[PDB]
Amino acid sequence: PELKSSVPQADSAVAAPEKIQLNFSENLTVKFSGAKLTMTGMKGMSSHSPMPVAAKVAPGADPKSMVIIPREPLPAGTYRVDWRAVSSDTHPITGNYTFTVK
Amino acid sequence: HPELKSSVPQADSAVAAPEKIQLNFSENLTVKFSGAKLTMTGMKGMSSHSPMPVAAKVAPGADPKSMVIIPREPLPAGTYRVDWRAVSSDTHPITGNYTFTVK
Repeated sequence: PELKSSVPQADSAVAAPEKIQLNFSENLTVKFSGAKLTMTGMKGMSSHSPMPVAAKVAPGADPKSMVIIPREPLPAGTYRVDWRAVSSDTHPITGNYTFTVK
Repeated sequence: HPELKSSVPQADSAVAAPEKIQLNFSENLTVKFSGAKLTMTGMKGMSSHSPMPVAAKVAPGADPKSMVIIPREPLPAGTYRVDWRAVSSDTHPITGNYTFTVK
């Protein structure tokens, strides 16, 4: 299980996304996978108070992907995506990346 | 920087469901920059590969060197992991984690 790509792309600066797409190299065992979203920075906020962002995860149209749908608006700021992917091998793989909302 | 001196439930202990989780540190906490999360990593009847986040709220302790985690849901018998973030006046985050079981 390896992350092939993501939308938003890592280290990118884009308009608030309607959803976050994570595309992996193998078919996901979604019941054992997951992801979380955190707002690590925002104008007017301290640099030491990261805010978790409520979100829901759903299986993608492509079985090698999953999508994160935020349950709250995404203010301009910096975000971190933490993910956990598991395939038929049943061996958890984790990773993370950051992107900015402008 | 703050160091975890003790906790209730204690690390690697088996206890009756706690009403709250108390984290005691060596230095006064800057609670606004601190925090913690609770995850149910195991439960009889559930898969071994599907950790479940447990909603909770964090409040400052009576003792300025402590903070309390109050779960927003019941805690069924099972295994739990506490992840914490503690910051003192030095303003440097220190993180750690420990596990305990509810029986």
